[PDB]
Amino acid sequence: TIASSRLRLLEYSAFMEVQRDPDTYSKHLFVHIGDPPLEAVDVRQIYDKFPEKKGGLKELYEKGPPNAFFLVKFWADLNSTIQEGPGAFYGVSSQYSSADSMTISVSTKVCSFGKQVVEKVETEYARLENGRFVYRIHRSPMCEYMINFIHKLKHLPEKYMMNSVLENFTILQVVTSRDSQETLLVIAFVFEVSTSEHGAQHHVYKLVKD
Ligand SMILES: CCCCCCCCCCCCCC(=O)NO
Ligand SMILES: [Cl-]
Ligand SMILES: [Cl-]
Repeated sequence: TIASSRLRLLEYSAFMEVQRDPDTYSKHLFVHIGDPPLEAVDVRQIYDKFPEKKGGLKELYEKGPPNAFFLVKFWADLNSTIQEGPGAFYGVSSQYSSADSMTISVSTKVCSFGKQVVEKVETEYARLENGRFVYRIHRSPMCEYMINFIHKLKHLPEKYMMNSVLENFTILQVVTSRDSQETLLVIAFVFEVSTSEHGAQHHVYKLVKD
């Protein structure tokens, strides 16, 4: 599980969905997240995979707190398991929870060669649920940048070529209290392609400075 002192990620899910007919929908998951301790990774080995001026990962980690910084490696499933109808939905669903009511800002920077090409910013409002606070982003539609990228990768003949492109592709998710701008949760994403028919896999690491 991925949790700072202040906020916990419960679910993250990137997917495409197709309407075979008005009453029938196929949904394919690219990546999914749904309590062990975590192996550590030096944060200084990923500075080069994210923007590094002001608002950069180095200055974020230095601002603290350190209990907030994770790395997820995703084995993304890019199999055509659902028949490719044109005009399909490409979406991202995620849930967070906290003990305290707060208004959170969720920054999702898509990076190529350690440079921002897309930032998505969504403000989410606490909902009281079973004595805790929950934040739902439900079927947040993907940008054209990401849907094209997913098209480019699937039209490659060999998985090793996909993994070659993916080496230079990273996403940084930063969750802040809208008001205080206090860092609640930071998750660096790195990607390879899935080969096993077990499907999409993921590994979680703690980011440390040493
Ligand atoms: C890399 C191929 C598998 C797709 C993984 C995508 C995971 C997260 C979806 C992209 C987040 C950016 C949100 C967006 O599309 N626009 O802001
Ligand atoms: Cl997102
Ligand atoms: Cl309730």
